Amino acid sequence: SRKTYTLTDYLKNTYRLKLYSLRWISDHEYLYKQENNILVFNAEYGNSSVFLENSTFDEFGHSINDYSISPDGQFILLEYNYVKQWRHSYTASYDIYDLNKRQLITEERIPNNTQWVTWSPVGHKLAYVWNNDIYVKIEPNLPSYRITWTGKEDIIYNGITDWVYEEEVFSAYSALWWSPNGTFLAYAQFNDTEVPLIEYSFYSDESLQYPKTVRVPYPKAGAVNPTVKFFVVNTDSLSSVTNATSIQITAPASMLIGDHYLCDVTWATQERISLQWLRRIQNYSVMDICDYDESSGRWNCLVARQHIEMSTTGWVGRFRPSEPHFTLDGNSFYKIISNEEGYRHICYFQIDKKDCTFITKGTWEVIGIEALTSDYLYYISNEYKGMPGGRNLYKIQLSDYTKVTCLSCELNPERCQYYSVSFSKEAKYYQLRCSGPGLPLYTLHSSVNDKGLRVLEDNSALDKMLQNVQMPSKKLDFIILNETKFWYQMILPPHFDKSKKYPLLLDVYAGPCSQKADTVFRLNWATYLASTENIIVASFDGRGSGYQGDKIMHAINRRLGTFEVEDQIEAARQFSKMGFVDNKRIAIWGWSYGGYVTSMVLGSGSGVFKCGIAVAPVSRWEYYDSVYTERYMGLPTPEDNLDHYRNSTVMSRAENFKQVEYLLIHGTADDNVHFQQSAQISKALVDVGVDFQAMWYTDEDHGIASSTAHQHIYTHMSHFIKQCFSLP
Amino acid sequence: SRKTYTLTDYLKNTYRLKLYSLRWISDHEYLYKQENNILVFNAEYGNSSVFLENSTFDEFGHSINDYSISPDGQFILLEYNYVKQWRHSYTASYDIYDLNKRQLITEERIPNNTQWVTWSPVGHKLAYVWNNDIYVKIEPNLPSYRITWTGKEDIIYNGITDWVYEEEVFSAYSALWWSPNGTFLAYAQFNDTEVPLIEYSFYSDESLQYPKTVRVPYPKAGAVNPTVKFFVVNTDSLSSVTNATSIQITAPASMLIGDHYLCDVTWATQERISLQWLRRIQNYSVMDICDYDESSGRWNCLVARQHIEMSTTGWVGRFRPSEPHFTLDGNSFYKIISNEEGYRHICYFQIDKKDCTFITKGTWEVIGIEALTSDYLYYISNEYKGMPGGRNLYKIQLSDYTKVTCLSCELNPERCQYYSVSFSKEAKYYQLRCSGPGLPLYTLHSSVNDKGLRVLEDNSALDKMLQNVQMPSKKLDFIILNETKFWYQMILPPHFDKSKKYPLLLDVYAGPCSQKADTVFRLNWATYLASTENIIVASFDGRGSGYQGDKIMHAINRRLGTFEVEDQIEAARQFSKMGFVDNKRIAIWGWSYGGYVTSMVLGSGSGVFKCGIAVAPVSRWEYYDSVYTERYMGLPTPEDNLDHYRNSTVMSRAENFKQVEYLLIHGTADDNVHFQQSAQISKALVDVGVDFQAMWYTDEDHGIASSTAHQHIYTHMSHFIKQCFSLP
Ligand SMILES: COc1ccc(N2CC[C@H](N)[C@H](c3cccc(C)c3)C2)cc1OC
Ligand SMILES: COc1ccc(N2CC[C@H](N)[C@H](c3cccc(C)c3)C2)cc1OC
Ligand SMILES: *[C@@H]1O[C@H](CO)[C@@H](O)[C@H](O)[C@H]1NC(C)=O
Ligand SMILES: *[C@@H]1O[C@H](CO)[C@@H](O)[C@H](O)[C@H]1NC(C)=O
Ligand SMILES: *[C@@H]1O[C@H](CO)[C@@H](O)[C@H](O)[C@H]1NC(C)=O
Ligand SMILES: *[C@H]1O[C@H](CO)[C@@H](O)[C@H](O)[C@H]1NC(C)=O
Repeated sequence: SRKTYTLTDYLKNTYRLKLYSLRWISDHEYLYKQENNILVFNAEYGNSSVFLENSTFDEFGHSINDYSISPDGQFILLEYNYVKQWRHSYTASYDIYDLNKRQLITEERIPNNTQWVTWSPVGHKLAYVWNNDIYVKIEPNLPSYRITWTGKEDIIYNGITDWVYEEEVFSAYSALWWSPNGTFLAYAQFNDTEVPLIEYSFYSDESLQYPKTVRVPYPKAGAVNPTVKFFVVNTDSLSSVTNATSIQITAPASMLIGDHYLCDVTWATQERISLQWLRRIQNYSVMDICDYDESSGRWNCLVARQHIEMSTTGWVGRFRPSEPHFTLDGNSFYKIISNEEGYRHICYFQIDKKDCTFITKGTWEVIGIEALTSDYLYYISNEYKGMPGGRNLYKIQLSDYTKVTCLSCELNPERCQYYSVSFSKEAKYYQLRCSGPGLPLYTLHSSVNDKGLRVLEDNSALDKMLQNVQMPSKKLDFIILNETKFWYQMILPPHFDKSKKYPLLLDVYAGPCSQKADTVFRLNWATYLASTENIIVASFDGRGSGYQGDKIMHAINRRLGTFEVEDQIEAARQFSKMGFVDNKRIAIWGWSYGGYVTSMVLGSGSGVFKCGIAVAPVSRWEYYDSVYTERYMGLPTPEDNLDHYRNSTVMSRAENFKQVEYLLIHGTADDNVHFQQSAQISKALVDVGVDFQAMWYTDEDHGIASSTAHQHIYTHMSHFIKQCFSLP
Repeated sequence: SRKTYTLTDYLKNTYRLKLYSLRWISDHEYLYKQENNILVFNAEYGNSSVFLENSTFDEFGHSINDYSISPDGQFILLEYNYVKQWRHSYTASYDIYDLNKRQLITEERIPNNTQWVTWSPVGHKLAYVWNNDIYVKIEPNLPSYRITWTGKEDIIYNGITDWVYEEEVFSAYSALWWSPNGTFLAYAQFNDTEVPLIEYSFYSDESLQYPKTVRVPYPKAGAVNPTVKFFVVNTDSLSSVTNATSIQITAPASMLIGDHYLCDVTWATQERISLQWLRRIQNYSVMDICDYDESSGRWNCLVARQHIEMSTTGWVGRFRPSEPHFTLDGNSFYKIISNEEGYRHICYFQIDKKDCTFITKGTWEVIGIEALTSDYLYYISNEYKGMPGGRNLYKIQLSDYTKVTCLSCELNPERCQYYSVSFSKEAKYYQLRCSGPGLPLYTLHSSVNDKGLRVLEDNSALDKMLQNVQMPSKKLDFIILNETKFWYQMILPPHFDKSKKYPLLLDVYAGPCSQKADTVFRLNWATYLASTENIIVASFDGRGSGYQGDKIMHAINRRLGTFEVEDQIEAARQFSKMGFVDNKRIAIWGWSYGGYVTSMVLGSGSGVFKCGIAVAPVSRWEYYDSVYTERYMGLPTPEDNLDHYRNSTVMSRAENFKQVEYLLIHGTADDNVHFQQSAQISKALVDVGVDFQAMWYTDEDHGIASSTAHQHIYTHMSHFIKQCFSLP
């Protein structure tokens, strides 16, 4: 189509995908920002209005970064002075504006450097975290109420996660939890006291004479973990003459035996809380169900309703114990479990009863549970057409499980195989957002009798543009290795010719429970290599990958750097055989777990790879964190799994890089995979005298994501593959 | 048709340069190790006796790093467990061997981890420093007495120097100096209590889980500096029970008004010390002369006896103020002073007089005073043939200063033009080492009639071998810039063909008072690029280089990054306009100051260079140490030189790097020139979208010196250069 998808295009975002992030405020209303206007839409009639103008906050004085309107549209929250921290954490300054007046509140302002703020899910209450301590405001313009006093930088964490808990448990800086009533604030408290500190330089502005030493409590594999406690406080009982009484919930006796984690917090009623707990060795979780006791002010967790999950083949859950979805009354829940055959399905649990009944069964898995009315449970799975790369909305009749209706399979079979959904409060309606293989297609429906109300976004604008570009095409078959199908994808060059011979970059992640072979439509770096460089970028989902059941996913257990590695090689050795790939020119790249694998791949003696880039890789498991690593690897002790911690380093293969061209990249200020692991790689490559190219990004963290640095890495990498391939 | 000088040859040191290290013991004998024996030789008749048999300590249990024998006979020190700190500093363990018995001393040993040890200049007394505190041994089997009790790690330094003093002041760990008697023991104290700390990671063996943060007190340009007191102890009054009395020597009033350094300590007679102090603004220097008072037990430095050095032109001395050589009676001394015409020549000062008398004059400079007698002074200059880049030994009779003989000039004018020298006590004999342009020659001579005696080592072994390889030849000549001669050398490929058009590598250092163009014979990396890769490696001494008088050296005063850079460019251009250098292939590289300049050049826009390599550069003067930088730049305050400190950063020039190909190398443990510096450069080159090559070296320091890192960095640099030049 004459023009080509270009490196600058990718880097400078010539072609933006349109989205439709709506926020539901009820059973039949969502909020939507249009450029800078905030609009409320009626889902039923499609009619809408200006809720808040883009102009309303012009004489405010600080660039506004986000809003958060109270769940009664009474007050709006204004987030400014945003300073980022790790992957979710940050600090920000806040203001509360009253919507029934033309007025910001002057009195008792939320203080600067707030680590976290949140409305109640009803009315206009606030919890915030300032200096690792929890505060509470009934009324926006009232003195706040302190709830903790134990907080201490880097040592005591009240209502907020420490590093491990942010990245590897809760996927959230948040460790607060309102009861639906807004009555009860529940919260976690972490004790980071004897957690060793990762240390590294941050150089900052040129003007900074001496570089600063950044120090973060970070348990690497085998070190001391943070400890956790749980508490529930009662907001309606708060006195300002008196201190507040948290009530400690303690953990199941069978957890206190040794180290453990609080992994899941789900409220169930106005008065019932569900806590989950994971043993340090992550194959034993225990759910507890705790009820308020209006007479004694206590919380009680009866053993009778305690439940247990324990993996016998690997670890519990995909990355953790599943979320349990609770039927309205509070006496039953559904939650995804590994069935007896290894596949993950919806399971039905009744509070004081034994076992659970499974409502779904088969050679596919459920991805998640999305909503629960009284007649139906709604859920996403990968059942359709046996595509583990796919995702679709399903609906189950509760009074007969066998009655399932695929709400999404058939709406657009050619453009659509990957969905996600956003149910309205009480599930009267839902936004369906398709993600490929064609352009993102945002629709809106009603559960009643599933009636397609309205298209909300179709990317027509982008669809017109992309017609001028000689786009790559995406292939998505699978190979057989033993008797098993493992899936792979190929981003193919325009005017593809299976007669010709093409360079192949093997794009890897391949960590535990990964999926790099899907139907999602993506505009990215691989999009460029293919369109402009006629380079076949393949990916492959082999042993240890997700969504195909424990036999594949758990093949990797206590054994990283083994199967996942070999199998990438294998996939290549297959691709090679195929008539359109020139084997003298096969490459491999990867970031995070992916960069780990690539390096291991290159140091394997395979013969199959000319070159590869590896980006901020892991090099030795003892360097990466406890919660993630030990989930997969056990403990680095002689009596547990030390041997294999030592068999699976990048360092011990070093000699083999003699036979390949290697580019290794790391951001100095990566709090996640520390520069250490790359630093150790280079030293070994040095000790043994092997040439390789390098690049550090002073101050860049794990993302290497600042717009300037981001452009730099893809440029550098683009030159490297272009040169490694003989590309002019 | 012979083989060629190859990277291997260089890296594995195939062709070795044999040496003749000796230590004069008296005016007639000297020590020498020969097949691991320690021998004493007679200078007069050639004959040698075995001082320490190679056999002894075959059974010591430890490998011995160095030995050291009492001046007066009877003991030898054994140095084992050496652990390198900085450039001169290190830690080790010691045993004493009593020569009048097959016996090591058992009792009262020197402690492990000792910081410094010294015999006194006569007898067998020991002065040692351990945990920053000074200890003295009257006999080696007796308990030592303790002199200082104040030493505290990274804070108070008794008898050893700290980082700046070590690196920039005494080129030494030792901050100890005995009287010639061995009666007194003067030592300096350093107080780094408020000196800021540079910190960087050390990653250690891949088995170290958590990176160690190294903290080194290191005053950066304009930072708080260490302070120094100075002391002298009578070692002939020591008591087993009552602490030792260190008499303090106070700096002069005109150093005590602001920050200052102690920068030279010479004993004159048994009872007289010479101290040179130096203001922090290195403009102004005082020498103080202190006699001992038999009655008072105190030390007095008569004011009227002070000797002041100024400079309007730059700083005092080549790198620090110069060293006084005293007459036997200690009422006069000779010392290298820059003269009226800017040239460094020899001056005769009388203690209780105030001016001096120049004893040499000319359009050449004195490099060093080598030996003084009742009759003769001996020195080294670059007078011969007006070749500032060569060195000869000369001789003045003191009864007539015009009566001057050269002693080395005519030994072999084709072979030898770069001497150093080594005189027995009372300059009765001397050893001459010629370092080029031929293979080094080591001779022994008689002072009486300046007669030839014996050839020590003549490297005839190397000569045999070199006859089998295609060695590059050297051109050492000059060019004219604004009516001034400036010198360069070229390392020319064999069978040089002036009508062919060779590629040029510019080898730069160019720091204040450097000299890259000279008559010495090196077997190095230039050798290989010339002999194998047919690359002219050329060096050039532009403005700010030394040994040619102050007009050239001080041109750079207060303005580094400027003329030394223009003048490097200019050189390259004139190398262009020679019919043997192809201008499309001009590279440049350097280390330390070499890299600052390489970097500054590459980013000047001259577009006269295709590519360069900067190894551990400075990048902003505010990052480098106070003593060095402020010598040539003054302070980085707005009242001083802040403006220029800013004008002269690598960073300001990131844009031009678009033109050139860059390769930024640095080790991560660089205590000297901190990684910070290169980190800031690449952050600049990223901020503005310039591709470039880089290479960190894990845990290496400024000299990237370890066997594996040395072999590597040179490999890497060779790939980059050959490819820069279309050389396969
Ligand atoms: C929100 O986007 C996320 C969240 C988590 C996330 N991972 C969380 C679990 C692991 N920490 C994972 C990872 C990062 C770095 C190295 C390794 C081995 C694994 C990274 C990745 C990610 O996008 C790539
Ligand atoms: C023995 O070899 C030495 C000794 C000292 C020495 N210098 C000591 C004085 C200065 N610190 C000098 C220097 C200037 C600028 C930058 C750097 C890193 C070093 C380096 C250099 C050197 O070889 C190059
Ligand atoms: C945190 O833990 C340490 C020891 O692990 C303990 O001494 C300290 O008091 C604890 N603090 C709190 C408030 O939990
Ligand atoms: C050299 O020989 C003479 C005569 O025997 C002797 O006195 C002298 O000690 C010898 N020199 C050495 C090195 O011992
Ligand atoms: C010194 O080191 C040795 C080990 O080499 C040890 O036996 C000795 O006790 C140490 N301590 C002393 C004597 O300072
Ligand atoms: C030590 O000296 C002897 C004879 O003096 C020499 O021949 C031998 O090779 C040497 N051996 C050692 C221990 O180096």
